[PDB]
Amino acid sequence: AKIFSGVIPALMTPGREDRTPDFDALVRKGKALIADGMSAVVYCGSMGDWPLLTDAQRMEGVERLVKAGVPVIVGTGAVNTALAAAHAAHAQKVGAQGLMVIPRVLSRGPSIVAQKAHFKAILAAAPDLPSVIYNSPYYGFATRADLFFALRAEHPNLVGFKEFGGNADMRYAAEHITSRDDGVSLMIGVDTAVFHGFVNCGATGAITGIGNVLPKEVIHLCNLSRAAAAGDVDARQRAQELEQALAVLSSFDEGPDLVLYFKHMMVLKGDKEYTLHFNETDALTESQRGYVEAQFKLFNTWYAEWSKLPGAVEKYKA
Repeated sequence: AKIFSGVIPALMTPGREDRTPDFDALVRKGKALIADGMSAVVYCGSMGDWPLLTDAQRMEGVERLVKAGVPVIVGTGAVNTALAAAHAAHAQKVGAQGLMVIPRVLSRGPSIVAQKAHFKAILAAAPDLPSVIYNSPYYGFATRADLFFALRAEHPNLVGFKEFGGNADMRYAAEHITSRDDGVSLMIGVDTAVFHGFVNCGATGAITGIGNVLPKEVIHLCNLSRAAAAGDVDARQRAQELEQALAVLSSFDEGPDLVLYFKHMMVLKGDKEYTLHFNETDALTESQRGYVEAQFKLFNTWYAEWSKLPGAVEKYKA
């Protein structure tokens, strides 16, 4: 699966001061991220504040990205199945390249029968678009090997598995699902598991949140991890070293305030458009702000010295 190889940021959505999405800025960051070495982008996902945005806003945002010539994977996350399917239908119509299928929420979540039918509806709405199933305990439901291949036998555009639930569930997917010579691939679904996914689970690519902030640094880690997955000794040590230093900033992808945390980093880096949220009350506390700026300063300081190192460090930049 080509659209699912390499490093793939999940774009956040820039609001204006009247807090309606800024699609021009979205297009700008999409272009820039690709220009930095990314393969594609995911929109509109949790990073993109989709529950805070209308389906029409998300569709316009996607169409703008696709028109701009950015490879796009469309997030099908929605309040119900019909609208989830709608995002999938629009995806294929505008000519989007990929489709992330998100489990059913709010109603009948932990019901596998309901999730199966929900999955089929989404996949059938875009039979020509390569698709990847998102799996997270946040949905109170776990897609196992039996369900995945029941779906795939009926929908050949299902060719990817994205895991969030932890190191153990990632191994399971690697063991029972994504390791056949079949085209099916494992994608990294959380920033803190880059090394694990690539070297221990045979992942094909990574969806990154911190990547929006530190693209060259995240790409650097993915290059080393893939090298380590190829048996490179020097890379295996360095990747663990870089993953360790990035762990704290990456760990924000795990918590609830991930959009708040990552939008503030973009502000530090110099992007004014990620200052205001779509809900004004949404803001880090003074403490939370103090914590990121300290850790953001720390990693940049550490990486400034470390990235100069000879060997795999030097060889495996972007």
